[PDB]
Amino acid sequence: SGFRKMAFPSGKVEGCMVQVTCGTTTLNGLWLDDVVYCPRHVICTSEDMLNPNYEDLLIRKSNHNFLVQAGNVQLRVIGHSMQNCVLKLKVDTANPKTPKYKFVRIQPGQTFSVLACYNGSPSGVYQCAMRPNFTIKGSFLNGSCGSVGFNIDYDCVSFCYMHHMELPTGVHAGTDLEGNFYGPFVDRQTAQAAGTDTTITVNVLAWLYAAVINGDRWFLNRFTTTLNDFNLVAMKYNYEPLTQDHVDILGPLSAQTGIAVLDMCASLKELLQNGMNGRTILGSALLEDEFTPFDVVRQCSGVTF
Amino acid sequence: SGFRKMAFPSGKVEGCMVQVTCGTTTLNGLWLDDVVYCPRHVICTSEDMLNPNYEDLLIRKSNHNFLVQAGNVQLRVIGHSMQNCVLKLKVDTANPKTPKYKFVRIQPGQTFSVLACYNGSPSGVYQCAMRPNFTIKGSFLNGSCGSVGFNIDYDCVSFCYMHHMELPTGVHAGTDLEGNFYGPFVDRQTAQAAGTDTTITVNVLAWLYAAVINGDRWFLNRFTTTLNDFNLVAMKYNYEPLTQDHVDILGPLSAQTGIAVLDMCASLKELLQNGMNGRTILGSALLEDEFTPFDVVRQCSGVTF
Ligand SMILES: *[C@@](O)(C(=O)NCc1ccccn1)[C@@H](Cc1ccccc1)NC(=O)[C@H]1CCC(=O)N1Cc1ccccc1
Ligand SMILES: *[C@@](O)(C(=O)NCc1ccccn1)[C@@H](Cc1ccccc1)NC(=O)[C@H]1CCC(=O)N1Cc1ccccc1
Repeated sequence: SGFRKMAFPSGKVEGCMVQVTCGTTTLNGLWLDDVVYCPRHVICTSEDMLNPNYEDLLIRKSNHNFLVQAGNVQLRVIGHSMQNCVLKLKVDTANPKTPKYKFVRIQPGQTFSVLACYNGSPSGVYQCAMRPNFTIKGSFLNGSCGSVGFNIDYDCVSFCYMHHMELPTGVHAGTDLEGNFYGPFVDRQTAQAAGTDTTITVNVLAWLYAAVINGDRWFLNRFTTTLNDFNLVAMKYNYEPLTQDHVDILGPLSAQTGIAVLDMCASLKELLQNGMNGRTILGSALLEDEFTPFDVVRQCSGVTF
Repeated sequence: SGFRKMAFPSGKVEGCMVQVTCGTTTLNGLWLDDVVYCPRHVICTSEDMLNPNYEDLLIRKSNHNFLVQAGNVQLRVIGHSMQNCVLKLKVDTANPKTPKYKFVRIQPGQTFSVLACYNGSPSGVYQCAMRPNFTIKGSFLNGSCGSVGFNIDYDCVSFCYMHHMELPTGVHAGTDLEGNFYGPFVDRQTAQAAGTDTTITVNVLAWLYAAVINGDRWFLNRFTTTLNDFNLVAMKYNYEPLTQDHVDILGPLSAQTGIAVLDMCASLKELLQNGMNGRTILGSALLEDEFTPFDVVRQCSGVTF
């Protein structure tokens, strides 16, 4: 029993973190096989970040201008290339701790673990989600750039996020490991505003199933609804529309609890309209949207890695 | 910016987890140097757990009755002993991944990371606190016994918790690594009721400082108070009394924000009396009490390991 915001065990990723320095700029890199991946703005001064031309700045850089340190030992850089907003530094040594891995680009609503790092050293691990506006609500300080987000399937690490930027509103922007930003964000110190941070409806429903599995049941109501009716309410409350694809993904939790997905939608509709009335669900006074249906099944079934 | 329920990186602990089997009972063990630590009820059947005599059950056990498996390889057991509610299995191989470590017994209100494990394999990592009633609000399923809780100081893992029991109310009980239960709990399948789960006041104050550091300031009020006045309110709302020792521990956060500890107490007093009025602080609709003052300083300063 119990339900926690649970991260993946971080060991396989801890073994990949390095420090990358170019001139006076130091940040984190990810060392997999004989390549180190890091944000391309390692080549920028704070001044350069106001309006950088990355191709032009890279002409002034050679392999020996990139200092890579792994557990206080220097790696030899034998090539470098820019792919979108990341740099790939070829080193002469394969990381002996390289896990089985993939690079994936995740969809809004998908959760992942972050290993927040500074100077190539881990600070902490926490669970995030890709918000519908393609920001993440991380916990990051100066020097966190190059920290990564990931999921694990048994022994395989799927890297989905590298941290680049903090927006003026204190939310976070970054790339996949191919260097493509999530959302419209750019690696420039220019005012960049986020869109509406809508609530991830399928995740809220997953968490209400988690609540029922854990015996928190006060919010279960006498009503059902339809997708179209529910979605009129979702739109009013800045919830993402629910699709039949979302209903399909919730099938296993519906089967485990015997609560039809549209019945749970009707219970959520009443919570949105009535509020909590000072009550809690799984120790929260608000509806939690950073557990996916797969996260709930994983945590409620004790899947290991 | 941002503030997350952040766990310690789990790699150093992942390298210590093993599976222990005695007859038909399998659970998790912690392998440090040439000793494996596990709950003593590994020797019990489900039937035995209703009223076990551990000394009597242990007479029927030899070294070869304890099966220890580390990453799918068997360890040879060359001695065993019971210390309070844990077993210590001496093995013929020192764990090559043994980190620098200490065993500590924590106080109510102190936080730690849990590496939830099943069959000696990590499932996930999350942040907990020792509640004032000496329970923890974990996330644990059947087979989680022997999972551990820990803190890290740079390179040194301080183990503070081993998971044993789930109480009928779905909260968790366990021991330090010397096998002494936190609180009055026993390793027997008997109804055991927890005391009042009071709110950890010094931790709430720490988190309000975190909120101010992050620019969440709406709750800052025009008032101050005294320890005695504040504590009359704390008692009414099932908050732990605040001591001058707590005021002293909050000094660094007071200094960073320029908000006197008793001024922050007065702001908390008004929140308890007025409620949130549907507002949030650091994305929570309730006052969070599982960040210590040290946790807030660590997360807000980017301390690494
Ligand atoms: C890196 O881009 C970074 O950490 N970004 C993510 C981030 C930043 C703040 C909050 C949350 N997330 C990083 C690279 C860098 C640049 C120059 C020197 C060293 C490293 N950039 C920074 O840390 C930025 C961000 C804001 C800022 O003032 N700053 C420069 C800086 C660096 C070191 C000390 C103070 C200020
Ligand atoms: C172990 O004591 C344990 O996991 N306890 C912590 C816990 C349990 C449930 C929820 C949260 N935390 C563990 C040892 C054991 C005993 C027999 C066989 C294998 C392992 N005990 C159990 O898992 C207990 C707890 C409740 C229960 O029904 N059960 C026995 C069991 C074991 C395996 C499958 C089903 C049931």
